[PDB]
Amino acid sequence: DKTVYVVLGGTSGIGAELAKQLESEHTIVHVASRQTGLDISDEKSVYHYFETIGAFDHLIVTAGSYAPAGKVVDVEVTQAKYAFDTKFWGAVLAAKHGARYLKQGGSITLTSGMLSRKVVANTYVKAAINAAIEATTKVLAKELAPIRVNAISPGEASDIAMAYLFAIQNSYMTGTVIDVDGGALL
Amino acid sequence: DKTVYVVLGGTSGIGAELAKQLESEHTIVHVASRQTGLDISDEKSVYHYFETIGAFDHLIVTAGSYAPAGKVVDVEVTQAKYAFDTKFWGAVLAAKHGARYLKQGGSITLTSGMLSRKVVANTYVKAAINAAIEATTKVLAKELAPIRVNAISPGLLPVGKVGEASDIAMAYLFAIQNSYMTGTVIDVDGGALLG
Amino acid sequence: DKTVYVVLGGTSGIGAELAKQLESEHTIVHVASRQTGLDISDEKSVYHYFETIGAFDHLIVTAGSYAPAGKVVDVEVTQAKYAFDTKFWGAVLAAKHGARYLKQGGSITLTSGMLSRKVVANTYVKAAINAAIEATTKVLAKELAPIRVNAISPGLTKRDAMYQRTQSHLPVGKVGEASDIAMAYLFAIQNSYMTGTVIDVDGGALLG
Amino acid sequence: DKTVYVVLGGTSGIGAELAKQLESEHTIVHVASRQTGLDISDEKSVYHYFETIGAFDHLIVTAYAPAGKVVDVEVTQAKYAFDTKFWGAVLAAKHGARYLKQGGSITLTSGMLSRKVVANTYVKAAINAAIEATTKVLAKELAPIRVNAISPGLGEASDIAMAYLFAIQNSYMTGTVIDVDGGALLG
Repeated sequence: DKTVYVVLGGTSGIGAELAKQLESEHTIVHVASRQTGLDISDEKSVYHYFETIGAFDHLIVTAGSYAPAGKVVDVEVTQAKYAFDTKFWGAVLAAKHGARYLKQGGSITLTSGMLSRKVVANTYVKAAINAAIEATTKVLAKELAPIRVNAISPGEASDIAMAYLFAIQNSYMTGTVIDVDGGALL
Repeated sequence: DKTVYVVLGGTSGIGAELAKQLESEHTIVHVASRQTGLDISDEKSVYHYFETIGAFDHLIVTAGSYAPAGKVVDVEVTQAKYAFDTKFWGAVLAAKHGARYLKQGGSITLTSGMLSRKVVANTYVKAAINAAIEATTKVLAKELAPIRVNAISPGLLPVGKVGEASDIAMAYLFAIQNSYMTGTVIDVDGGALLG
Repeated sequence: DKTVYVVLGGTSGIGAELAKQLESEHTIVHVASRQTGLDISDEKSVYHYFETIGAFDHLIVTAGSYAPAGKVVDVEVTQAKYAFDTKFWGAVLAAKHGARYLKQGGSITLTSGMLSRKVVANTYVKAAINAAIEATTKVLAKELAPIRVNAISPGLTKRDAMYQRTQSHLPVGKVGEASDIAMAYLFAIQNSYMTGTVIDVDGGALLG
Repeated sequence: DKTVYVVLGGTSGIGAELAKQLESEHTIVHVASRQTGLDISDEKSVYHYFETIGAFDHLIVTAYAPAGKVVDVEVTQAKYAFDTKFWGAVLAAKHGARYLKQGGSITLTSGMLSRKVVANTYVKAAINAAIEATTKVLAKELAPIRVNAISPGLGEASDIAMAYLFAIQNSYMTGTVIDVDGGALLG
């Protein structure tokens, strides 16, 4: 049939841009988010979503933009956990319930961020989330093989989107994190 | 004029061995854990605990031992989150509320684990927790300067033995005594990371 | 005008595959190696080459592939230094003398390899070289901005039983195809927001 | 009966400080370098040196590099720095290993620049990256001989020395790189 893509968080930002570049006559591109009635942080909602989608080829997760900023000593832990619930656990749930529907040659592309490795004050929540995502990405790449699992690590929306396509298209890549940060890590 | 230590999870395992070694004519060593009525995953408890301790010199967190093993697709997420609450958020809470009482020249030493970097099937909860601790360790180190913050990353082999508690404890003592070290992660894994 | 590519080591292997994919009617693809009279380990030979080419857009270095296998205690140091001279110092010489000729929006893409981080007995020369390449990539990326500098880090790429032995252990289930690796170069070349990065394409070998 | 230490680069700086801390009634501490006539970048010279030492327990290598942009630095100078620090370490490990007693170790020196990206420092960065990668292969090949690296920043010499001592004393540590950079890696 057609190659089916699922872009969670793909209603806006990078997600939307990627969805646009994926739209063709030979593909089906599902996008979902809080806007479309998917709470990626809620397991039953995530399970529901993938039940309505069925078998597809490539899963992309970009959801999770908010996080409380400030020093560890100041930042409210409840807000921090709420940040974790969406960007980290959201990805975990997505992989957990999406995986069984991936067709042969399928892939999962998660999203971390440079803050996983660039040490910046005020950003422990984002750094912790991203570091966890990158560790989980590699365990998944191992457990789910031959299903490929990679992460894009952002620092133009089209240049970021290009990295996802590359993850989706390269059949020899798995368990890797691709930095697209315009040299912020330097 | 004694140097004061707090070891969270210092009632057993690495913490207990480290607490013994820290005991001396010039030190006071407070140990706390579930056994002593401290729930490190609860902010109220942790906030109150440090209230009773007052100003001290070195904080060491070794607590949070359990995590549900298994594939990502199999592991119950609530259990995963619960493990996160204790080891990771426990360390965050300890640092968040412990930092205020640290005397000048003091330090915080956290515990991660080799699984943060050694990719092993069925260990995504520990891998994620440890990776998170190490990233947070470095942020803390930057924000708390001149207070030093480091992490010890224990392993279970090239060395031909399994790690003794005193070998791990030695790493903590090194972090505590070396005042030119902050924001580092000290591996003591018997070479397991070499795979 | 036409976009100009220089692929050092592009007369065979990964480089040859990449040169074929870059080949088109609106591009100019220069390939060179020992076969074409370029000794990338010899500074005056590298200087000569870029004088003949002049201004161009993208430099890709895949040159140098041999290194003595074995333990540190056994490997003849003189052979190690020779391998270093080609793959590492060759890349340094290519960037040093090629840089001034890169047009606006140009880039440099070097080649390391998984052995920079996958710890494998008997491979210290390759590991050392690749670790050196990747550290140098990032310093370059910083000194040459806005010229972009990145590095591709391939795993095993396509006796028959050795391939079967590998495939079985690789998460992807197959051994690298030359074009799988070349795709990564094309991505580094086309992505104007990527610099200072190392791109792993190793079929999951780094996972252990 | 005593424990024997060899510190290449031990006549000054970190090496000298470490040698001071290792000296005691129950140890023997050999120090060597250019100052004592040892040329660590010369294979024959390193080989012969260990002949004079014989069996021992712990080798420590703490043994300049041209600063400048990659486009500016003279490559023969860059190669000369590599000869002394990287290949010097390789030669020390290569010819000193067979002499190491049971429970012995090798501790090399890299530096934060292997991982802190700084303009004008490509030679040091490349050297320290090479060291840290070679360190881990060695730790794997030489097991159960332990092999670690100390990575200093641009600090107090005794604090750096403490890191070496820690590497030497911990029997459960091999293939690791210990940062004692005073927070410089944090940026």
